[PDB]
Amino acid sequence: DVGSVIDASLFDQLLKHRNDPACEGKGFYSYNAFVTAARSFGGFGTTGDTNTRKREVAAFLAQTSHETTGGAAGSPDGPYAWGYCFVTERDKSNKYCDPGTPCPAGKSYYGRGPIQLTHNYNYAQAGRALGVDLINNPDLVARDAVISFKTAIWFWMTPQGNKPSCHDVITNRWTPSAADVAANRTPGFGVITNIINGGIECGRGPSPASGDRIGFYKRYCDVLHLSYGPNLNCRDQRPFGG
Repeated sequence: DVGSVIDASLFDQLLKHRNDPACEGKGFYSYNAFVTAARSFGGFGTTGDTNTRKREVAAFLAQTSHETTGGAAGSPDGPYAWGYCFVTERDKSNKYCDPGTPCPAGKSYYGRGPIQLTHNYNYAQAGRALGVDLINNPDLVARDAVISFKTAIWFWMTPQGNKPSCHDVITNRWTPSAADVAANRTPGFGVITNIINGGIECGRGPSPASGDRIGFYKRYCDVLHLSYGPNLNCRDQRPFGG
């Protein structure tokens, strides 16, 4: 059980401003919803020694905190105490319907949830894996908290083509290929950022978005009493297309 790694108090300590009236959630991102969703995925937060399990939870929460951050320089308790502030993308004018997948009348596929799931084809994939109709009910990702967390954890646990799962990277189960070694994709937090949004954030030098993900990771590691580990950035990694 992932609940043995992170209890309700730690969860609240890490995500201390999620329920702020200045945040969108207003009680959406609950600990109960998190642990309920986590139980659906064997291996999540229960793989390896205790520190690896804690590290998986810290890395997952760091990446997702960045995707939903309401933090800034000067925010109370700093920028890294404002994860999980938002549920939906601010701009809701873009439907994000790609031509090959259905796009039902009156449905939009803008970012929703911890991993800010976007595009009709991604909703279709997540939907099929979770056994829920997300193409016709994309709003569930912003209304059903258990499904919301499930979409994020599903993404975290899922390998795709040349990309390993974030889960395998953080638990040292991923063995980079010669192509990865050549692209400087060394196992660590940076590779996870690369899997999530490397096309924009990696291989072009410093990225403030990448720096925000790292800031959350460091704070979470400090609270969970974990050392940071190597390869936190991806400044020199070629985005997944190696």
